[PDB]
Amino acid sequence: DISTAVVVTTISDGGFLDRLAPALRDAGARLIVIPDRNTGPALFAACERHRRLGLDVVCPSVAEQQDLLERLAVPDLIPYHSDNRRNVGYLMAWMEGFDVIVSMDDDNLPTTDDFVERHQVVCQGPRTQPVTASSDGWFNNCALLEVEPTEVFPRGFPFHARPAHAQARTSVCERPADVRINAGLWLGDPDVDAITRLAVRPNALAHSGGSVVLAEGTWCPVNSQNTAVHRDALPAYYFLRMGQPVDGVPMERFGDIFSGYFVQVCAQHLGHAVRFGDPVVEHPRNEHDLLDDLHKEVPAVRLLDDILDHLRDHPLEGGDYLETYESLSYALQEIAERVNGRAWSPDARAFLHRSAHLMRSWTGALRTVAGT
Amino acid sequence: DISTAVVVTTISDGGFLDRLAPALRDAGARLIVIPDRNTGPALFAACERHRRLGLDVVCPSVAEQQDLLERLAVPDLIPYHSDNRRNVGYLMAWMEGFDVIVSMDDDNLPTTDDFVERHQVVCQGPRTQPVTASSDGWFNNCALLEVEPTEVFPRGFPFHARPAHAQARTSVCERPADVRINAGLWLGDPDVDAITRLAVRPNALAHSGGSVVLAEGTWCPVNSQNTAVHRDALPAYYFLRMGQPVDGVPMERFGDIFSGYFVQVCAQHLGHAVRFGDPVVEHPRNEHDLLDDLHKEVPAVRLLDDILDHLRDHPLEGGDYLETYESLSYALQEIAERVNGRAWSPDARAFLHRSAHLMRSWTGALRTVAGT
Amino acid sequence: DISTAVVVTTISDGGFLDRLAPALRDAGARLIVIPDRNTGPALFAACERHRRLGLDVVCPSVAEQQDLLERLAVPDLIPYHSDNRRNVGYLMAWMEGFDVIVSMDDDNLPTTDDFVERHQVVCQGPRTQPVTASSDGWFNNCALLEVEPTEVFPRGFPFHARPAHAQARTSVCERPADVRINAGLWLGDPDVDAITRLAVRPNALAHSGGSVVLAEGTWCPVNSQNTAVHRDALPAYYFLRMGQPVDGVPMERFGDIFSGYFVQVCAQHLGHAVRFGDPVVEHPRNEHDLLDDLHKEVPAVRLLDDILDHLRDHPLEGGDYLETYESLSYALQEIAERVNGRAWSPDARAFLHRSAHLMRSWTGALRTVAGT
Amino acid sequence: DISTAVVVTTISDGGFLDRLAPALRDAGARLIVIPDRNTGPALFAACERHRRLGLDVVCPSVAEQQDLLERLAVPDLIPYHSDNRRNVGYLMAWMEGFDVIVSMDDDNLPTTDDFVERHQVVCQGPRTQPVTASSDGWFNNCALLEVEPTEVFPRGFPFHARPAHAQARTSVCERPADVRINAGLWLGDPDVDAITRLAVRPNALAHSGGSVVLAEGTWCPVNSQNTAVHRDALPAYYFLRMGQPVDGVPMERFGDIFSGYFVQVCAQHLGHAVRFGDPVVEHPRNEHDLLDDLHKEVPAVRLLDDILDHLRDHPLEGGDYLETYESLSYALQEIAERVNGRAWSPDARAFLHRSAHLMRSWTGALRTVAGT
Ligand SMILES: Nc1nc2c(ncn2[C@@H]2O[C@H](COP(=O)(O)OP(=O)(O)O)[C@@H](O)[C@H]2O)c(=O)[nH]1
Ligand SMILES: Nc1nc2c(ncn2[C@@H]2O[C@H](COP(=O)(O)OP(=O)(O)O)[C@@H](O)[C@H]2O)c(=O)[nH]1
Ligand SMILES: Nc1nc2c(ncn2[C@@H]2O[C@H](COP(=O)(O)OP(=O)(O)O)[C@@H](O)[C@H]2O)c(=O)[nH]1
Ligand SMILES: Nc1nc2c(ncn2[C@@H]2O[C@H](COP(=O)(O)OP(=O)(O)O)[C@@H](O)[C@H]2O)c(=O)[nH]1
Ligand SMILES: [Mg+2]
Ligand SMILES: [Mg+2]
Ligand SMILES: [Mg+2]
Ligand SMILES: [Mg+2]
Ligand SMILES: [Mg+2]
Ligand SMILES: [Mg+2]
Ligand SMILES: [Mg+2]
Ligand SMILES: [Mg+2]
Ligand SMILES: [Mg+2]
Ligand SMILES: [Mg+2]
Ligand SMILES: [Mg+2]
Repeated sequence: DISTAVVVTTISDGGFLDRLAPALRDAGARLIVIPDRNTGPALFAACERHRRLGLDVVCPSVAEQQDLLERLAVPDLIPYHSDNRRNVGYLMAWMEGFDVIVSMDDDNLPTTDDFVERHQVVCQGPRTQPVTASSDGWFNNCALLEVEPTEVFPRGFPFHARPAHAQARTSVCERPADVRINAGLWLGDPDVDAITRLAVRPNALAHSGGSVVLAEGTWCPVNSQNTAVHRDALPAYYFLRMGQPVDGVPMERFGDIFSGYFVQVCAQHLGHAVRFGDPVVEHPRNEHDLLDDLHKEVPAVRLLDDILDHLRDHPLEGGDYLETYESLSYALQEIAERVNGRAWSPDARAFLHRSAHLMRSWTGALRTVAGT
Repeated sequence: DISTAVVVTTISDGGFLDRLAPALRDAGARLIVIPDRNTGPALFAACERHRRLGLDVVCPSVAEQQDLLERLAVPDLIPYHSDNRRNVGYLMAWMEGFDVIVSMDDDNLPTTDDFVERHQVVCQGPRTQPVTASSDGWFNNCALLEVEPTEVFPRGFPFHARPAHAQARTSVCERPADVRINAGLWLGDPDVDAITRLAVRPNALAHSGGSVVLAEGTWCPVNSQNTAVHRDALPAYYFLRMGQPVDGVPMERFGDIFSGYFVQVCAQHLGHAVRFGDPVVEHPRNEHDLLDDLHKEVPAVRLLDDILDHLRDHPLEGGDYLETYESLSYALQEIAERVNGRAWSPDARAFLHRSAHLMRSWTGALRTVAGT
Repeated sequence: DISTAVVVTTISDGGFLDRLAPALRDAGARLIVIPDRNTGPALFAACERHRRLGLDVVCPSVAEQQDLLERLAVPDLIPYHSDNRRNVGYLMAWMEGFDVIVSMDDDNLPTTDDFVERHQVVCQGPRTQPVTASSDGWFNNCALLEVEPTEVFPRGFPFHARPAHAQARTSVCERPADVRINAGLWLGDPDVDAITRLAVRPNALAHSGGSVVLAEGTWCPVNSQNTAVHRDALPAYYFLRMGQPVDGVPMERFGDIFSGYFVQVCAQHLGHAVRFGDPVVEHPRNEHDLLDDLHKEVPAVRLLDDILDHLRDHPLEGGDYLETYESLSYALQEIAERVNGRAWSPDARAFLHRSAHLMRSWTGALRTVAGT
Repeated sequence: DISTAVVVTTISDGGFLDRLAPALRDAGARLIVIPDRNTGPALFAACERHRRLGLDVVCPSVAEQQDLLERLAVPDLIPYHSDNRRNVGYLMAWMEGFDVIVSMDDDNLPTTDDFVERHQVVCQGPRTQPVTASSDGWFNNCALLEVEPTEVFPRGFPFHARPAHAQARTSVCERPADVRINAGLWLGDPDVDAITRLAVRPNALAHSGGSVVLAEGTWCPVNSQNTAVHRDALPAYYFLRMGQPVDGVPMERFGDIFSGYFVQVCAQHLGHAVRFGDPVVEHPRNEHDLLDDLHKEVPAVRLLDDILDHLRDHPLEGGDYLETYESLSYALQEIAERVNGRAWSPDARAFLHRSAHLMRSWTGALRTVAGT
């Protein structure tokens, strides 16, 4: 028996419920919708309507949310007017003992009846399994899709590695593997960065390449759009706070890029694995303000390659995801001071130090919950 | 006979002279090299050598240049440590009565023996010829090239027109046209923005499209890397001063994007035309830090769409290029106050205002030369 | 005989109308209150209350305001949510033909029944009279007041001249002078800059020193809080738009520091003079977050010394204030390119260029009224 | 025997040693001079000559310093081109077991022959002695001086407490106290902030009030210009790294305002005390870019009142200065997320988190020297 919770944060009126509730309803999944201060009241009605239609959906008011965060002594941890409020659902689903947490946006739509069943691969045991390795340490999950205009990389894929990646050796081998994170893919508008979207407005047409499980030492970015996490890894799945300036420019839109690398680094350290493939969602093409998305994403892009290079070198400690995550936060602070380059001004260094304190303030709430 | 001056600014040894002298020397072309402060002394030795071998090359000392500018009462117009120093070559070539000024980068190699002769297309006069018009006002000169990975747009091409551009209709009709700007294309690393370079890393394989002369009302960005300008249009070809911050971030790398749009706009006002196609140069793909290029171009890219929209609507006065350019400078200043959007903070608005003054200080310089 | 209009912008209740109204009503002077988008509607009640009670007050809506700025072709010249909207009062007052425009803040209250009559000193015409000069080119109007902790300088006084000022020689000659600006002083909280207020929180106990008329070449900042301008000078009294960044930090609180210097430099070019002294208002200590005031003024303060220096060496052209003001606006554009210092980054020079355009937009609006 | 080491970091020619070497040579004090990347080669000359006349002065090369910082595992702790290098002097003098470290600026000259001896008050122990308490929590050490124009506060004195401070009641009571920090005063140009120096340019003519020892809960800023620290307190005296932006603006010139408060807060936690009074140095008026000093200090000034207020409500832990300092670093991180106010942009909050990490890097290096 696998208890599953889907976490969404929305400032919509609740319409996404209509087409999203079926696959969760028929599967008996709980749906946590996290409203914000800028969430109009229609959302709450839409929930009680769908609860009446058989879906186990809850939707805690901001006042409820803040009460919980206040009792766990993390009152300022999670801002309002942010999709950071994600973290509230992660915490609630974990508090309540769910095995599988599925992180979604309110615009992603499952495309198959077995959406929940497939994300439950993260509840498989360890298995001798085909594992996918790349000579250069990276795997491009968009390679599993038919993408119309031209080949593309996912958002958060490092840039320095892209030119040579196509010449890298990809190998499949049977090894023991214990999947704890399932990153399901997306059709229509795929999770590419604002650079790529602006340059080729790609269209993901089909899921053609199956699924994969990345060998130790092979990484690919994991987003929070269509992603199952096993309850043991949830401590390392903290969605990072955006807004910190790099060279004076505030970063946005990369909170789940850090999180999807962090949970992934921790998992490998603990002998666990990340899977990419089904189930796939439908991500509609939002067509809003691509130049603004670029302006938001550039500060993080200017830092990520260096942060990812330094994480490889850095050995971690811990015997579960909380301890390893805490050790990681200290490593980021050592990296914040060791890294070098034009993007690394005082505010850019300081962004790491603040993020590390917020990561331990998060685990600290998980301990308070657990009496640790 | 038609007299031509190639203008190149550089901070290098002069080794580029070796593969660039042949075409110039055999045509009797003048090569103006603008050295900078951060320019080693090898270059000056390199020129004297090639001069001895027959190439009519000149290499005015920083001290020479600065005396010209003082004597013209524009001592602060042209910054140091910047490829803005092209402008001295432009001025020197104008001052000495050259018919055709070709703007180049020190790293662009001619690929044919009649390089100079082809750029003299700007010296044929008006005639009825095949003219190319687009239903959306834009032409994509990169479509005249076979580009390796996927279709691309040139640097400076507005972003709001890209998605729909493939659906515009293109017509070729016999109209009178007076070509005064010839933007030759590039094999290798084509002139795309940082966004496009990062996303697809395009390779320009061949110039298979022939040449086009853009109808009135159809525009395409014009760069300063492989571009001939008839001396009457030179006064509107001032390479814009970069470094003005947009919302805090200093813009760079777009001096010729504004200059190419400004000389085009003035040309069409005066009933002249821009040609795209041959002669072709090879542009070697030496990238280094693409992410820094991106950080530099984004501030200009955030304003350019709006600047272009207001330029389509803004009627200009003037009978020659100098009159029309000054009228454009005042138009930019009206636009600075009418435009609206998230990117148009006070420092973005003031950018246009200081550019406008710089533009008229340049034309004041040319006026002084011509009044004496 | 002499028509007088007072000009005040306010986001208040209209409460100040209370006690400000007497001195103006008995003198039958027009009071023009310019409300803003962020102003209360209680204000308009106050207005027509007094209009019954005998005071010729007129406080027009944002819409009438915008109607006029539209009919004068300057619909973007005066922003909202900013005391810059004084300028609407200046223009209306000029338009209607008042002889004497008195600029006030809504927290300054006359202290004598002759308030309007003392400000009318500006319609005396040329008459031989005592005139004061300082060998260093500066006069400290605060030395006309008794100030509580120690000696102070008015806001806008150049910092480089402060240490030596006590050793400058002051001299008085009787000579012909035509007073067109009357800058009356302040008791209670004197108009000092944020630096001074923070350091010594001065209190101006009395007006001990009588009045002075400054000789040509002798300057002192003039504010818009208790300052009478003669109709002919009002063209040059345009209140400068704040908000431009200097090194990324936007300036504020100095719109009238520039206008007071600009009207003054124009006046002296035309052979007119500035007076300081009676009538005295009371300015209540409303010290509201002095550190914020400091953070706002510092950008402007880092430029002003250099601006005043270059203004001394820049001779102007014009036969009236409009012409001279426009000549000034162009001098500033030269100065913006000639000056040097660490504060003179690209956005700080662009401040001068956008301001010059805004000043010529203001004179263009008045030309429109007059038929140039 | 009481061993004393004076620490100075300089970029000067070494001329200051003429007027400093006597009072220290006479006392057999060691003088540690920390040069920087940008220190002339003359300064090394000066040191060698001054040792030839008996001054035990040492001037370690930047290569020498960097070897020690690498061996302590802190190669990146202390930047170059910064008076932060002070810290190297503290570390060297603490390593060598000096009882008393006297932190100086290279332009602070002793006015008495008992300079060293007087600073040795820090090495007498606890005893019952006159102890000064203030009803408001603050003591203005400049009140011990005769100041020429008017009353002033020292650099780093909170701004909210200044208006009401003259109304505070001060008492002197016999109480046990243990003086571990001695802040000697300054004649000539007192240690004022840029605000004050610009406003009134104070001249400190005499030391008239004797010396005081502050009761628990009464604070006053302590600078690093003329300040003796006992051995045990040096771990808490790390001179804080400047350069972090507050709302885009880099803070500077306040490294010792923080250190002076951090050491003071640790001292009182440990039941130790701060002294103000003799001995006195002459601080010659330097007069250099005061508007730049102001631009540099304002960002720190915008945060300091809030930090101090939060420090009063934050209980610490530790049984020595290392432990108490590390405890303080963690309290700053909590404060960084609790404080509220306009200046508290993300970069300003992250400023505290990066500082705390550098504080713990500094204590870590001290622990490595001690094997603890
Ligand atoms: N709590 C909260 N959620 C938000 C906010 N803004 C966006 N979201 C949620 O974020 C998710 C998708 O965000 P979006 O901005 O549409 O990014 P895009 O699809 O990658 O371009 C959806 O679940 C939205 O409801 C906000 O201010 N507060
Ligand atoms: N005067 C001057 N020229 C420069 C400077 N930096 C680069 N250049 C020249 O600028 C032109 C192209 O520069 P590059 O950085 O190679 O960019 P790319 O045009 O995008 O390939 C070449 O002619 C260089 O010689 C500089 O600081 N001063
Ligand atoms: N129209 C308008 N007037 C304002 C605004 N803010 C302040 N004022 C006016 O500013 C005047 C007083 O100046 P203030 O900036 O408040 O402080 P002070 O310069 O230190 O005296 C009053 O007459 C207010 O009505 C605003 O947003 N819009
Ligand atoms: N190592 C180092 N020391 C510096 C630097 N700039 C100033 N100092 C030292 O700082 C001390 C005081 O410097 P000063 O410029 O006089 O600042 P002020 O007294 O606060 O106005 C002197 O001993 C200088 O030698 C620097 O870049 N590197
Ligand atoms: Mg989405
Ligand atoms: Mg598993
Ligand atoms: Mg993720
Ligand atoms: Mg190049
Ligand atoms: Mg032609
Ligand atoms: Mg050009
Ligand atoms: Mg006020
Ligand atoms: Mg008169
Ligand atoms: Mg004024
Ligand atoms: Mg000094
Ligand atoms: Mg100190």
